[PDB]
Amino acid sequence: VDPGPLDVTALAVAAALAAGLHSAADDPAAALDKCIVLDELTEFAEKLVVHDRPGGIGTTVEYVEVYEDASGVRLGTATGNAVVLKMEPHMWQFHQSVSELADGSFEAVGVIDCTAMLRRMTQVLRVTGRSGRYAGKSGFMTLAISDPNQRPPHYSVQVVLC
Amino acid sequence: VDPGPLDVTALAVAAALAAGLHSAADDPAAALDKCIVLDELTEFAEKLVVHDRPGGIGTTVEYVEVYEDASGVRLGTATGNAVVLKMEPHMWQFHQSVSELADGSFEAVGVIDCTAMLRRMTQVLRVTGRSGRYAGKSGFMTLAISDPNQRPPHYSVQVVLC
Repeated sequence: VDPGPLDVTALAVAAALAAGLHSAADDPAAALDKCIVLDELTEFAEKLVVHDRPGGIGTTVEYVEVYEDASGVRLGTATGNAVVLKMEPHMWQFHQSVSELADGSFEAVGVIDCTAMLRRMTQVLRVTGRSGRYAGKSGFMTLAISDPNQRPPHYSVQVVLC
Repeated sequence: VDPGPLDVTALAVAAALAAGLHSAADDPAAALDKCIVLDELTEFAEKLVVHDRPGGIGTTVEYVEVYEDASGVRLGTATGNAVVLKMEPHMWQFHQSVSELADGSFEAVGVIDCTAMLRRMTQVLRVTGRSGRYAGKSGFMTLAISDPNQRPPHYSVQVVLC
């Protein structure tokens, strides 16, 4: 049960590569300054609405999550749905959210393995800018459970868009 | 060291969701019939050109992979690159590939924890059609390693495209 995290630079390069810049793998440093980086965020459920389904598969969750920086001051919210695709022996979900910050907003899509996140694996979603500073940009977001014993769960988050 | 897996129906729903309808969330049979499904695929390298960089980070890989069915007959090839992002404690890579079958072609992009794949975890990429029947469709593909000790590795693969 070993964490395997991903740092911002690494995530920034992947965002830059997926974006189209092959300059990225060569020059790690050059990626970041061009890219939009959000580090040291925590995300947690402010409100969850579960629509269960027999045995879990199809179960839908509408959520509103809050982004806190390193002081515990809100930076934005994420709003969206999660659908349960599998239960056993790993729980899997589909996620789609729109995150609104001061600067603007972006969208997040992905397929998360919850079970793996609880064994401290980092998970990834695709990010796409929607408005403001983020418009036209695209990226990735990493999700990591700080401590699996704590409920409600809290997540460490990074987002890079290029 | 425990999986992990994600079945094809569950995958088709994720594909259908991201693609479009929320009908997919509930009624899965609908997704499956509407969408394109490649199952029972085995993938391995026909050739690998590694361009190392000191310490691993930025090690670029160029590859031609081959898709076999359950009869060990080729269905297509995947031609791509991989860029190492992090080595420790987990190895991560960015992958981007064009895959060519008879029917058409599609692209695949994502960020794989290689290490977790050796704990027999399923990894997921985002897929997009490019040619032929696949054109204009979208989805996901999964990867898992059959035997972590087996060398070179063989990956079990599914692709669903909606």
